[PDB]
Amino acid sequence: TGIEPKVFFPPLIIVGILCWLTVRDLDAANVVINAVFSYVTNVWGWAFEWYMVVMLFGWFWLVFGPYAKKRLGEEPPEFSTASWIFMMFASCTSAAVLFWGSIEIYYYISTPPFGLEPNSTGAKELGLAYSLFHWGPLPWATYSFLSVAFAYFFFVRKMEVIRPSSTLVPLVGEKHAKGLFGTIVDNFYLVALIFAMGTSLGLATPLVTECMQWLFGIPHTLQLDAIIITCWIILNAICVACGLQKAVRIASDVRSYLSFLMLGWVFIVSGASFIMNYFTDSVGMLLMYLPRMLFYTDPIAKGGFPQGWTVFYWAWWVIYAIQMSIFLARISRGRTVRELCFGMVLGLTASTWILWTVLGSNTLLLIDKNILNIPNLIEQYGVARAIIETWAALPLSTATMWGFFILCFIATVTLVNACSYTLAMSTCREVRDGEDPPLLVRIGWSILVGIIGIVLLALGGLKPIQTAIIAGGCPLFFVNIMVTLSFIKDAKQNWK
Amino acid sequence: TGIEPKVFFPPLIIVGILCWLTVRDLDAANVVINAVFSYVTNVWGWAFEWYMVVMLFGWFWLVFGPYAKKRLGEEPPEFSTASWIFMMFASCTSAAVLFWGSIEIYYYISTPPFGLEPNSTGAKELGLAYSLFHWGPLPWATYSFLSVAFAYFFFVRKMEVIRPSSTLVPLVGEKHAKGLFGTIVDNFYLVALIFAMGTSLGLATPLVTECMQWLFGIPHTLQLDAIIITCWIILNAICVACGLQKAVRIASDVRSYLSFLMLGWVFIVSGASFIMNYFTDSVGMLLMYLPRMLFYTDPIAKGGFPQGWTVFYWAWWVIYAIQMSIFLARISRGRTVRELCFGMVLGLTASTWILWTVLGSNTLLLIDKNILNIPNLIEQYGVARAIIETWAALPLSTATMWGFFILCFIATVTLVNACSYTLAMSTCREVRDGEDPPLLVRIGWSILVGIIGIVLLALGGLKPIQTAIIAGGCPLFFVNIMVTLSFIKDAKQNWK
Amino acid sequence: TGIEPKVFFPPLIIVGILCWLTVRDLDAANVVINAVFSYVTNVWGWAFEWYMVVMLFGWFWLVFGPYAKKRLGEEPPEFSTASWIFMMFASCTSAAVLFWGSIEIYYYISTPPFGLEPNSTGAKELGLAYSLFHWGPLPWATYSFLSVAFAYFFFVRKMEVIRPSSTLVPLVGEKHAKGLFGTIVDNFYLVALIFAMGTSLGLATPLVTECMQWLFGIPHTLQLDAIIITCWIILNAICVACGLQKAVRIASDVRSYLSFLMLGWVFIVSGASFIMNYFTDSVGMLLMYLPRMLFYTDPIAKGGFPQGWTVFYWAWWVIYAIQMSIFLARISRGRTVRELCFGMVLGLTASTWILWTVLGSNTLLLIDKNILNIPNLIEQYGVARAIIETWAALPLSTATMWGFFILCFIATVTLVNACSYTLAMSTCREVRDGEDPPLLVRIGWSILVGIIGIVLLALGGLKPIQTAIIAGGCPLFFVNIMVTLSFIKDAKQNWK
Ligand SMILES: C[N+](C)(C)CCCC(=O)O
Ligand SMILES: C[N+](C)(C)CCCC(=O)O
Ligand SMILES: C[N+](C)(C)CCCC(=O)O
Ligand SMILES: C[N+](C)(C)CCCC(=O)O
Ligand SMILES: C[N+](C)(C)CCCC(=O)O
Ligand SMILES: C[N+](C)(C)CCCC(=O)O
Repeated sequence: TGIEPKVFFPPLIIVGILCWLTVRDLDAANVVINAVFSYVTNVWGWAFEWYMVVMLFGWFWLVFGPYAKKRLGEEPPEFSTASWIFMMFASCTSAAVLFWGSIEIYYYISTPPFGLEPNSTGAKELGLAYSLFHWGPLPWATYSFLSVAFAYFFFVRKMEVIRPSSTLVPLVGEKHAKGLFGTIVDNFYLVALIFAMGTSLGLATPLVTECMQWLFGIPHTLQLDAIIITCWIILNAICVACGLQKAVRIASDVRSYLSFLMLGWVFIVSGASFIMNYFTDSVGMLLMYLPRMLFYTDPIAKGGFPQGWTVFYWAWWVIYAIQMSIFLARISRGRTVRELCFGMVLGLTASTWILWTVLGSNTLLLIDKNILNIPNLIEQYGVARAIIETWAALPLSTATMWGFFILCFIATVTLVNACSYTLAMSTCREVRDGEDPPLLVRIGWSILVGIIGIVLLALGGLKPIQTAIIAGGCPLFFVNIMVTLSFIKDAKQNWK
Repeated sequence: TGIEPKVFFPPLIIVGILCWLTVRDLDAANVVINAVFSYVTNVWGWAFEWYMVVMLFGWFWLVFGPYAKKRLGEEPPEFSTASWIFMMFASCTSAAVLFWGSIEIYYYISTPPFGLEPNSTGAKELGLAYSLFHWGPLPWATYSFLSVAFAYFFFVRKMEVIRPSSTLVPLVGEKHAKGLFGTIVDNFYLVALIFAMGTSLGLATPLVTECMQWLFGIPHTLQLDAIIITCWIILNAICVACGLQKAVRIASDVRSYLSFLMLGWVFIVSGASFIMNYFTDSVGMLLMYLPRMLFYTDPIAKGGFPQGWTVFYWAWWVIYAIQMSIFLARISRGRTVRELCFGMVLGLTASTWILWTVLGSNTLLLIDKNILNIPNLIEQYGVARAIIETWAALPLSTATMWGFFILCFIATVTLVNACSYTLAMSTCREVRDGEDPPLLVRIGWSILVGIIGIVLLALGGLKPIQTAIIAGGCPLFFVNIMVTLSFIKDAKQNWK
Repeated sequence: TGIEPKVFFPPLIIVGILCWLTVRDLDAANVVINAVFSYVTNVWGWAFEWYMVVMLFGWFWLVFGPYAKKRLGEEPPEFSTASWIFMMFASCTSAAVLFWGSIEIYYYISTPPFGLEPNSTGAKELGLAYSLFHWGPLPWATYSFLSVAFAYFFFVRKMEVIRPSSTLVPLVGEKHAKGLFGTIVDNFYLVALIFAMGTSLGLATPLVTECMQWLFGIPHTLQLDAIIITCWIILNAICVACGLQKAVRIASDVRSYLSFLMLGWVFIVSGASFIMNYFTDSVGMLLMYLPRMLFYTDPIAKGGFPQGWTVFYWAWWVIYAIQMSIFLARISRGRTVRELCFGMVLGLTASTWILWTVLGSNTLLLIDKNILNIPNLIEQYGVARAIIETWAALPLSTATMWGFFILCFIATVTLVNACSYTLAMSTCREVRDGEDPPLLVRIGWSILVGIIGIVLLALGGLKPIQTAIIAGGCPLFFVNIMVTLSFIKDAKQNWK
């Protein structure tokens, strides 16, 4: 069970150097950060939207295409169509998603798009529609093209696939893919992916620690955000070093149910009728503004909206793009290309749309109640403090806050455990899929990830987080397109 | 020729009790009325829109579906494709439609949607588009699914169908349909339908009596609106008690022609060029605002627009839904599922679109002329007074007003004659279709209907009218869905 | 090589009389002009939009229709699919297009549509989108129906076609088409076409002479605009009287390359990033406003926008409609109906969109720089003066202005040479296609065309130009429809 170096070291080095250089000087890093962010987005952000817009076109090409009816492997599907869907529905709930779900509608209102007056009933009607855009069917649809390529590689070519290059053979020649070309590709990929995993952890953390501080009293400090990234890593090490994963799967489920439960709670207490009317009104907005939004760059007013939200989000999506499609691919053996397009979108969107319309209309009602001053809270304490204030403003606050705490807790564990497996896996040679990798390489990464998060938690602000991501997405833009093209050259000749 | 009691009495009783309870105390009723209206619409109005939205989706499923090419019975179609269409075109003209057609554009402008400044060129450009939405293809389309089910029941299953339950066997078992389940269903149905029939009569009446007052001088009073509901009933009794229906069909035609004639008059005098430019400009609005409107609930501004117009309409549509689909079904034997979807929509919309856009641009021009003060007219006299003032503001006023008067007149007769047949019919056992029912049961209902109308004419305002309807639509929401589902279970196994 | 009189004289006479009557009194003509313009557009302009809307529908009927896969002649296509496309791409660049491309975005901002505040960031974001509408795929698409009819006449019926009537046989009987019916048709056609050709020349001219004045110093006067219309005609006469056309084709190419070159220049110097972001943002606008715009008549605010821009442009399109479709038809032998629809649109739009988004974002940036006062320039000197100021505001102004000068120059030559051939051609009997017509009839027309242009250059303003066109478009409305219907009757029976 080797530790291939061409895919182990370049990551580790690069993450360390940059992570180090950043800890050295925070003030200066932040200046660099803000330089990068603004460049990429203001100069290039349009290419991101066009990416998503193409991928969308081709969800259609898949659905009304020639490979439309093609079956994804001969065998029958090893899941009940309902089990399958629920499996998608249940993947979507991350720690970090609770973060955005809870706050993003606020900024949508605070500083709106399309030159809208803030906190205007108008920027409010439009608030949730923008959620439904950024986490709607429209974005999920883009995944279907790679979800089908990985599906087809997996079963129609019975290919073994661990890293991005291992699919590239047809596009570039077994020569270059086995070579360094594929090694650079697998490295850029990994590095980008690492940052993402970290920034995700960085969102998760303050939610967990602000919760503790709320229930307990323990000041949310940095020496405490890092305390808990180590617990996570320790706790991780223990679970994996004990082959305890059997029970980790059982906790993951406890997580899914808790989150439906919670979402369900926030729904009924906050006022379904409203939520329904608001969700409805919102769908028509989405439907009518969709095209405007798909391509929004606000080039005259130069308000940052598209760049800071869409272009930031689109790019996060471009990163996690492969990790999911691979997952959508496995849970989906033996279905038809079209079966899958219609399924993943219907499924996932159900999940995403519920969340963001529940939490958002909660935190929106809170806004029209003046229960809490969200802006003054963010100002003096930081985003997460506010987020928790919007959960705690709820009836039976203490219990409600226990649910969230646990939820965020067991969720982040899941997350960590997950990043480590996948990371260790793409960095070890001669390892069968479904097999547990070397404990040292595994827990090893979990520390490097947890290290990234604090460095971002340290740098302070969201600008680090989003630069991290926007940067990440830049290589993956072409990685993704590459895999996609690869999948195409190799089905033009074999599928038929 | 029996009088089945399970479908005769529960109606009669319930209509009487409620009608009685309402006459007892008007002030208090109106308080109840306004309570119901606001509850249903503000809490539930969204589910109505979703209803229509689904049914729409499924006009597509019909058109690009599997039953797409299926023929609706083996025999050829007993109508010229042009006769057919004209038959649809000719059905749309009711008394009450003249009412809405004439006034509704005013309120759109007076109090507009989307936070628009009133009487702003802007709320004006959008005025007619909102007509074209509310009576466009989009709403007709929804009927196609039930129009096909009744078509299929009628011919592909050679089933005999008089009341909603008689279709339900497949969904619920011959047991329950024959039973009381189907009896409750047929009762809610009827009761709802009665109220509608009445409120329609309540719209018609003041148009007829305000016309009289204009031509003659006879004060439009309540003791006079009721005089005329009795004439209608008397006149009805005579026509039916004489088997005179042969000539009623001839008068119905005189009606259709008179209304094309009128519409045509108003068109050319008022200024075609404009009407064309306006109609055009309006179509694009409709086309671009369509999605916004489909789902509009105005949940932040809480202006009543969607709830008071759309939700009120939509629900009227859900009531008359079955009565028409059955009619579209019969006039349409031997056509293809798709032949019918494309036809009814094309046909009907032609009819509806012309009307509104004519009467509305008339009454719109009147508005930009300050010929008359519509608002002050409504204030001191009631809506209908204004409506008539917009007809009489026309050239050759007196003749013009004769045309309308007659039109409204012979039209309402038609209406009454119609409600009575249908009502008596769904309330008598062992009666073949196409056959004249018992004169007592027939004329009997015509009095109960005419009774409802005055009670509403009595209660004063539109709020009674729209509550009536919005209430009606509530059961029929599920009745309609039920029939629809029934039609589906039973084609999944028999059509093939 | 005869000079058929039925198609030579009525033109010549009519153009002369009207041209004469206009020179007699300019002040009065202009009063007539402005009378016509406002009548046609305000009363009828809607019918133009409807025209374009139908033809669009039927690009779909072609694409998803029955003639979808039909091949346009048996033989294979005598062009490389890339040669083909480039041939379309290369046709679009006229002199007159440089004019509109350069200025039109200004007025879109100066006086905007949809009740927009002028020079508002808002009327600006929407500026270019309106370009993308007026010269987008949407307008090209309308040509495909006639492009296919001429294609089919040419190869599927091996018919010989010189004038509009020669296609009409099936619609009207060889009797009437050979007759005068077809002679009136061919006359209205021609006359309309002449004016267009002229007004095009009238746009070209002041661009050429304002360039001279910029590089040289020679005052742009009227006695100079006419100097150069005679040079063009002289220069024309020489080239054609020498059978020199071999080298004219070579100069035409030099033109295409120069214009790509120029467009490319303006692109990179002005700031691609922006241009990209702006082009993007603009596509979404187009996509979302599309329906509103398709049918815009602004009937309440009665701002002239639709009538003065769309209805004017639409009508220009209705004239050149046949001349192009015939050309698209020839360059396209042996392709499939659908091959063509997808091809012409993709092709042409590529061309048009690039132009107008480059020149317009240049002239837009100039606006937000206050480099030049475009309004005050138009006021004291006339449109063209401004246009040139926006080219000359560019880096390396003098060379830049040489490129444009040459471009406009060799372009207008091409134009003139072209109008003369075609005109002489449709006015001479017994002349094979591909054959050079009589030098007297040829150069003869070039003087009559150049005469029209000055008469317009004389009358001053754009109102003459656009009335010219709008008037032209009126017969061609039905000519076009006629050809189209003819093509239909004759494929219903022969293609199969
Ligand atoms: C700062 N942040 C990320 C909370 C919102 C930024 C919105 C924008 O880019 O204009
Ligand atoms: C980037 N993120 C986490 C907001 C969404 C990534 C897509 C996914 O969750 O599968
Ligand atoms: C008053 N009425 C019923 C005629 C119009 C109501 C408009 C609304 O729903 O707010
Ligand atoms: C309810 N109403 C009258 C507005 C439309 C009912 C449909 C129909 O008349 O067939
Ligand atoms: C005058 N012109 C042609 C430059 C712009 C006219 C715009 C309009 O018709 O309102
Ligand atoms: C009207 N015009 C000349 C600007 C466009 C004519 C269509 C074409 O370029 O073929």
